[PDB]
Amino acid sequence: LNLDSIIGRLLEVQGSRPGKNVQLTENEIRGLCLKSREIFLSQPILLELEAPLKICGDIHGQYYDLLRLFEYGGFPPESNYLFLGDYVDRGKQSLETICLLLAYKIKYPENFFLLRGNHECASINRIYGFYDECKRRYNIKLWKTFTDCFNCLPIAAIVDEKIFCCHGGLSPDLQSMEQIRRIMRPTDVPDQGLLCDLLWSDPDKDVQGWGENDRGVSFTFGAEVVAKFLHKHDLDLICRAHQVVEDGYEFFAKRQLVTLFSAPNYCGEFDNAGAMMSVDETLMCSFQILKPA
Ligand SMILES: */C=C/C(=C/C(=O)C[C@H](C)C[C@@H](C)CC[C@H](O)[C@H](C)C(=O)C[C@@H](O)[C@H](C)[C@@H](C)OC(=O)C[C@@H](O)/C(C(=O)O)=C(\C)C(=O)O)CC
Ligand SMILES: [Cl-]
Ligand SMILES: [Cl-]
Ligand SMILES: [Cl-]
Ligand SMILES: [Mn+2]
Ligand SMILES: [Mn+2]
Repeated sequence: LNLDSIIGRLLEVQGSRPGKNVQLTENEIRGLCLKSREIFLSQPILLELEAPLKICGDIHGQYYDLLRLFEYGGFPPESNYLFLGDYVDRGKQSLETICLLLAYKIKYPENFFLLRGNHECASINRIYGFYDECKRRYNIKLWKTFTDCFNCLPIAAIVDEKIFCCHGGLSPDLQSMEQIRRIMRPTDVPDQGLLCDLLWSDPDKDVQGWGENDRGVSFTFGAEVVAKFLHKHDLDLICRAHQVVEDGYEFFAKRQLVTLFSAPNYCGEFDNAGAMMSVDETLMCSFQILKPA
């Protein structure tokens, strides 16, 4: 596995007009999946990380916006990174996006971290773009290889015992952190339960307790659910993604929860910005932003 040649070819399109492809070989991508799969399984499903680090939200195959994020925050390993999921679907270059993230995960396994989003489930990315991109530019056998790799991704992370990070949000079945550590890998994403909620649920300011979710799966939760959860587990903040927001970041429940979305001009329809959160040594949060077109 010529990791440096793979990374060099991926960063080579820096400065080009967005849309230009990086077509790695079939065997190189297969090696990225298998090797990163081993590292995911060797590390806990509930990561315990330390600040300072940068946290990014949804990317959704917007590869040149991912390159802009590294230009703003520093290419690895100049800064520690935690991504919250949703690397494929919706966008035009899911392949370049996930390949660079897997390559960086292999080269810097203890300074680069990737969480699982709801689009890292096979039933979702079969419909919303990644399957068609794999079938067109490679083959469906490689798509299954990606799927086997996604099945081993960690699902949550706690930064310095104070910031709880996951893709979606909280769960009515989440009573102990040990419930997350007991989840065995590899695994598919069920249509209900704790693992489903951590990848699907959303906060809602017009809901008391647990409500229904407009996505057709999981639940919504209100501000008091967040406050009680933080107090019970001695936490300061819940950091999640999952929802496109106009400013790229959006606080909730008196700045006790923050939503991160790192894909500006989301799939050509929205005029949103993309945000990346910077956590310093004292856990103070600031933002670097890709402003909309
Ligand atoms: C792992 C496999 C698996 C998945 C399931 O659980 C399937 C569930 C039971 C049923 C399917 C039909 C749910 C699919 C969702 O409805 C889709 C993915 C969805 O969320 C569309 C989204 O637009 C909903 C409808 C919308 C109300 O939410 C938003 O607007 C959020 C917005 O940020 C967003 C997004 O999806 O992130 C947008 C605008 C987007 O569509 O890209 C088990 C079988
Ligand atoms: Cl509530
Ligand atoms: Cl900025
Ligand atoms: Cl500006
Ligand atoms: Mn999502
Ligand atoms: Mn998303």
